[PDB]
Amino acid sequence: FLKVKNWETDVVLTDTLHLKSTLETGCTEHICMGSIMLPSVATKDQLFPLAKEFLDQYYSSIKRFGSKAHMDRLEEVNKEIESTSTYQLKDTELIYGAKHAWRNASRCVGRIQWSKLQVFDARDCTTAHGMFNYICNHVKYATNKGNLRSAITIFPQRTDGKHDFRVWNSQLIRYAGYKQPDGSTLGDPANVQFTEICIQQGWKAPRGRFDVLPLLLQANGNDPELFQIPPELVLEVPIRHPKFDWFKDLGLKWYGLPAVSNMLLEIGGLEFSACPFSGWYMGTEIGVRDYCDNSRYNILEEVAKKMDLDMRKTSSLWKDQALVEINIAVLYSFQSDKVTIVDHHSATESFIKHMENEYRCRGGCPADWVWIVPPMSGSITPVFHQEMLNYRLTPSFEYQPDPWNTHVW
Ligand code: HEM
Ligand SMILES: N=C(Nc1ccc(CCNCc2cccc(NC(=N)c3ccoc3)c2)cc1)c1ccoc1
Ligand SMILES: C[C@H](O)[C@H](O)[C@H]1CNc2nc(N)[nH]c(=O)c2N1
Ligand SMILES: OC[C@@H](O)[C@H](O)[C@@H](O)CO
Ligand SMILES: [Zn+2]
Repeated sequence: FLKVKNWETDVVLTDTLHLKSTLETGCTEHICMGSIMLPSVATKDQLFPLAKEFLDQYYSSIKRFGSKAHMDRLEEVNKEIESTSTYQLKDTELIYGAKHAWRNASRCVGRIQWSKLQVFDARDCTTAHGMFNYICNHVKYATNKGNLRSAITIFPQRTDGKHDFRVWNSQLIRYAGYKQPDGSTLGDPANVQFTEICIQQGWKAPRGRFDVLPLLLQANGNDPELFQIPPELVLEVPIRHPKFDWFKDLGLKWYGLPAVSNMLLEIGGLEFSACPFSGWYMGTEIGVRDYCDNSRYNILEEVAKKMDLDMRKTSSLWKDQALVEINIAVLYSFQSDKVTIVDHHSATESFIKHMENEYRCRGGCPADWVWIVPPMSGSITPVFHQEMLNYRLTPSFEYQPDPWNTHVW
């Protein structure tokens, strides 16, 4: 029965949800691994407790725990796991599982929206083209002409493991990254390997900074296939500043729709290796990390230059000064174009309120401070002063290796 405190408001919450936790954290009694980035085929013995646990909280959530349809469903799944050494979720159990995987995502600050999630059952898909068709429909729906809506598209579950549905892209919409003969990098340096994996598979690269990558779609373990998202479905914001007319000359833009496609969804012991999910951006992922990480677009050099800043000393804070202007520009551009976006002040305040609800109606809220606190202006947002317990609940989104490190080609 643990206690978390907010040191800006003295609000105290009591966490009992963590008792339901199950998986490992990495930490021990004598070492904390809270800042480690990455934290690290089935059998049927393993599968039933995972189905039981899941199906018990599912009927419990609709106020029908332990009774008739519950006992039937437990027996039903028990029998199918005997017969098949796997089983299939109902439409309603898939929707509950997906929403709760997001609800348990301790690194996600946007979880006040967890129940407002559109689930697309793509479990009847069989080919890369079908995957292409489902993904285009996801993009179109979730983008909603800028009025973004959250959605997940769920492809068939892992069975043996040699037949695995995978989206090889990191995000459905990501900009390309090309190295140059002179060592430097054009575009997004994060994606340079994947960009070349597509060029390998015959992609024809326009070789600019902001080239929307093609999709590489792997279906039932077969080789992955290239598909170009129709450009009309890829909504993009050109980045301008509401003071600096020279900011347009920077020629920056970003896509409106963040849609993660390399994660693994775990529902009731079942594994969905292809499950692209989308919401909207917090401003700082673009303005701070994408634009200003040294390993990414790294534009602080070229913005402070145009801001006429003393760049010879670190202590002039020219970096910080240009970081803020870059983020005023992302927000202003997105809002002027009516493309849903949230600022780190609005999102972290909403997450405090979300935490309030989760301790009220659930007994806790797993939360990773290292990831929840925004990468700029940490302590002027309310989550900096919020103590948070981190623990792993299920259903969950897990990391998974990149398919080209593992696919017997
Ligand atoms: C609705 C608007 C949403 C906002 C504003 C939001 C915001 C964020 C941000 C800023 C991060 C940190 C990302 C990073 O620094 O790499 C994050 C992480 C995450 N989000 Fe949310 N998100 C939203 C929707 C969703 C949805 C719809 C899902 C799943 C259905 C989701 C699942 C996750 C997961 C699993 C992580 C952790 C990823 C990792 O550990 O690498 N989020 N979110
Ligand atoms: N793997 C490396 N780093 C690395 C880098 C990043 C990550 C995780 C990044 N998740 C992207 C992500 C995940 C979840 C949400 C968002 N955003 C959203 N708003 C959003 C997207 C969908 O709904 C809301 C964005 C994990 C590892 C690496 C290896 C070598 O060098 C670097
Ligand atoms: C080393 C550290 O764990 C790593 O840099 C983390 C820090 N916090 C983060 N927080 C978010 N939201 N996203 C990130 O990628 C990271 N990176
Ligand atoms: O939206 C996520 C952003 O693309 C970055 O945070 C990357 O994780 C690497 O900088
Ligand atoms: Zn720890």
